[PDB]
Amino acid sequence: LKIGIIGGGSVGLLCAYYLSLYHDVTVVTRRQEQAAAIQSEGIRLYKGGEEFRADCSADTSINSDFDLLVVTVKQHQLQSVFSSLERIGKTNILFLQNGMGHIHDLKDWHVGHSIYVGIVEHGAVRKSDTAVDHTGLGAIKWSAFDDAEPDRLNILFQHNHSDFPIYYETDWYRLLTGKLIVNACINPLTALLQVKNGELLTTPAYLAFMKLVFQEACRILKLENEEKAWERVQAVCGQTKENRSSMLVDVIGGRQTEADAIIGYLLKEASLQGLDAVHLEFLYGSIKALE
Amino acid sequence: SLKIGIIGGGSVGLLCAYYLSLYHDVTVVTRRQEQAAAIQSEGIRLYKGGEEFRADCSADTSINSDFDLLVVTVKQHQLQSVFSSLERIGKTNILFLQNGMGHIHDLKDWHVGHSIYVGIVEHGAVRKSDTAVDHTGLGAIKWSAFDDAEPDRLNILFQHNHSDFPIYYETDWYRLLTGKLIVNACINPLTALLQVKNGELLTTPAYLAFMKLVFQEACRILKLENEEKAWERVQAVCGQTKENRSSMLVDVIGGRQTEADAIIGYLLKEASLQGLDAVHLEFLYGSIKALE
Repeated sequence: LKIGIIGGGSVGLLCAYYLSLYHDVTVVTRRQEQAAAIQSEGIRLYKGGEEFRADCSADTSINSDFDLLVVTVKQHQLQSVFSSLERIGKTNILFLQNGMGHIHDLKDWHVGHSIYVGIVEHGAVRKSDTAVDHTGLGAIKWSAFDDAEPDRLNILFQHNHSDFPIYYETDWYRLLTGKLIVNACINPLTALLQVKNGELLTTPAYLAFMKLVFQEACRILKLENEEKAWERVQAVCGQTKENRSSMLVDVIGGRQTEADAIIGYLLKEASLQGLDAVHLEFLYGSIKALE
Repeated sequence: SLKIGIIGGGSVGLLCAYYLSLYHDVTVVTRRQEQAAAIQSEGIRLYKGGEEFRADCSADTSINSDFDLLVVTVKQHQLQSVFSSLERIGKTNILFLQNGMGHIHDLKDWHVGHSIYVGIVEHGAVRKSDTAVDHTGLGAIKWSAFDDAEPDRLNILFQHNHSDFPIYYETDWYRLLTGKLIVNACINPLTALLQVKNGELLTTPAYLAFMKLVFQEACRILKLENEEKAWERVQAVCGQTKENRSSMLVDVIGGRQTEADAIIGYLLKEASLQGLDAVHLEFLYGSIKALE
C-alpha cells in the first residue's frame, strides 16, 4: 500500500518514519530541496540516544495513486493543499492538524474523498530536511469524518511499532473537542502566567479563572457532560502538572502559537451561536500581542 | 525662605522643583550623583508649549537638611530606602505623591512624629533629561491630611503658586486616592496585556466587558461611594486618552518594572483582608509580574 504524507514538518517526518516500517511512503513537500534530500537520504529518526533510518520517497506534487494521504501542514498551508487534492482521484485523506481551526474548512469542503480526522499526541522536533527527534512517546487517535467508512484505514493501521500506536474512536467530534477543551483551558493561562500546569490547580485564583474559561468554551463546544469535562480538564492538568505547556514553551522562545487554531476556533463558533466569550477574547488578544 | 526637599528626580520631581523654586528654597534629592551634580550645575529647565524657563535648584543624594516640607515622588520600589532615611531626620511635613496606593499600607502602620500628607498629581509631565522637564499637561496637585495631620501646617507653604501649578486641598484622602486608583487599575493592566491604545478598550465589545469585570472587583474592594458614576468616569478617561499608550503598557514594552504592586498588589491585599474575590485582578497581576 502506498501512503503519501503531505507536509515535511516534524509531524510529517515522524509519520513517515513509523509508517514506512509497514508501507511504501512518499513525503509530498513544497520544497524541491527537501524532496531531493529525502530522495537521497531517506528519513532519520532520533529517539533517546538512538538513531534509525527509514527509506522513504519524496516528490513536490502528487504523482501516484496513494491509498491514504496524511495531511500534516499548518493552517497557513491548508488551502493550497485542498486545491491539489481536488485535482486527484478519490482516495482516503487523514487530517492531523492541531486544534480545530481547519474544521470549519472541512465541513464545507465538498469532494469525493473519504475524510478522516485525528489528533497527534506525540512530541517531535524537526532537525533538518530529513531528520526528526521523537521527543514524546504518544499516540495518534483518529475517527471517520462525515460518514467515511473506518474500515478503509483499518488494514493500513492494523500493525504498528509499539512507540507509534494508533487508536480508532467512533465519534470524531468528541475526539477533537476532548483535546481542544483541555488545550484551551491550560495553554493560554500558562503562557500568560508563565507557570507549570500544576500551579493552575494549586492557586485558587488561577483555578477559578480557568473555570471561567472552561465554562465559556464548554458552552461554545456544546459538550455533553459539563461537570465530567471539567473534571477531566483538572485531571489532565494534574497529570501534566510539571509541564510548561506547549504555548508557554512557544512563548519563551518567541515562536508563533496555536492561538488561532485553538482560541480563534472558539471565537468564531461563539460569534455564530451569539455566545459570550469575554475571557477567551482577552486571552486571544493577549497571546496575539506576544506574537 | 522656607526649605522644600523633593525626593525623586523623575518627571514629577523636576516639575515640582521648578514651580516650588519660584517661592521657596528647593533641593532635589536624587539617587544618582550625576543628576544631583547636573542640577546643581545648569539648574532645572522647564518646557511649556514653546517657552523654556530655567530655575536654579540645589540637589543631593541624601536627605541631609531639616526641610520644612518633603515631597516624595519616587517609584514604589525605591520607597523602602526613603522610609529608612525618613527615620533619621527631625519630625516634619511629608507629602507623598506616589502613584498607586501600596504606600498606604506602609503609612498605615508608621510610627513617626512626622505630619503625613497624601496627594495626586494631575499634571502631564515628561522628563527630557537629567535637568529638563516638559510640562505637557496643565493640571493641578490635590492633597489631603493623612491620619491626624493638621492641614493648616501647609498654608504658608502653599499660600502662593504659579498659575500653572495650582494646588488644592481636599478633605477626604481616601476618596481622593481611590478615585484615581479605580481608573488606573481598570485601564493600565488591561492595556499592558493586550498591547492596545486606551481607546481600544472602549471600541472592542469583549475588552470593554472584561474591563467592566475588573471594575466590579476593584469597585467592591475599595467600597466606592458612587459605583455607576465611577464606571462612567473610567470610560470617560479612556475616551480622553484614546490614542495614548498607558504607562504600564510602556513599561512592559520596555522591559522595565511596572507599578503592578502599587496599583494591583494593593487591591489584592485589600480583597484578601475582606475575604473578597479578585480573580481577574489576580490573573492580571500574575501575568504582568511574570514579565518581570
